[PDB]
Amino acid sequence: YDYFQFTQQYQLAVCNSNRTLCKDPPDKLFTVHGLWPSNMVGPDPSKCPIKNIRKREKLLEHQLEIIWPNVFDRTKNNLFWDKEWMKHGSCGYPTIDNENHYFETVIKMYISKKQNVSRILSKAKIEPDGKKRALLDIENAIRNGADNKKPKLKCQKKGTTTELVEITLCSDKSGEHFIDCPHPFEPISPHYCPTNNIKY
Ligand SMILES: *[C@@H]1O[C@H](CO)[C@@H](O[C@@H]2O[C@H](CO)[C@@H](O[C@@H]3O[C@H](CO)[C@@H](O)[C@H](O[C@H]4O[C@H](CO)[C@@H](O)[C@H](O)[C@@H]4O)[C@@H]3O[C@@H]3OC[C@@H](O)[C@H](O)[C@H]3O)[C@H](O)[C@H]2NC(C)=O)[C@H](O)[C@H]1NC(C)=O
Repeated sequence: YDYFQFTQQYQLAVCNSNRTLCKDPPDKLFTVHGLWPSNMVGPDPSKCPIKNIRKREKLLEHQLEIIWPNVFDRTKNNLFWDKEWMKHGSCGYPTIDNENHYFETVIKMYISKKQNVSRILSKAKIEPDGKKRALLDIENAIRNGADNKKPKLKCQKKGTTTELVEITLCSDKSGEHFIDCPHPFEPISPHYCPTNNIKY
């Protein structure tokens, strides 16, 4: 892999995204959607051969229930985390050593390193108040909490309302320094965030 994408999702909007109902009530919070070893050119790696097989402890799972829930059905959390490890975590060796280290690394980014996107936005005076916002104000807020580096944003359109859904912070191969995210969505895409009137 070349770099990492750490993607967080705003639960309220995810649960308004498609024909799959969230059986559990969402919070107005950004929690983790993925940590993806990624490639600068072409497709990202997927399902890389593993180097070890490990069991998760309850305490790790309890933190992931809070920081990385399956927002559609929390009863499917274990199989959901197993797939994130198998599809993505497995491709980050040796920076990511094993399954437990993969999830501990995500918790370290979100909590210790203050990468909780709800917190970064709140520090810039942007709360989940359901207001229409300019794209640059959301981008400026994230860059101010991420070493000036440009995030990748995902939005969705619902009727006449476009809402913010995901924010990705990208980092270098070691995951120790942020980098600008390559590959932003093109304007024709229904995942593209327009310059104005984004609801959050
Ligand atoms: C990801 O980041 C988000 C955004 O920062 C975290 O969510 C935010 O979490 C804080 C708590 O840490 C929460 O604030 C509390 O909200 C409740 C309900 O409205 C209040 O009752 C709380 O006030 C009481 O407690 C504080 C002590 O923390 C005390 O100072 C108050 O007087 C009172 O006893 C508290 O409100 C905060 O009070 C302090 C003030 O400085 C803050 O401005 C005010 O918010 C936020 O509501 C919550 N924000 C959101 C958008 O939900 C989230 O926890 C974090 N995720 C993880 C896993 O860490």
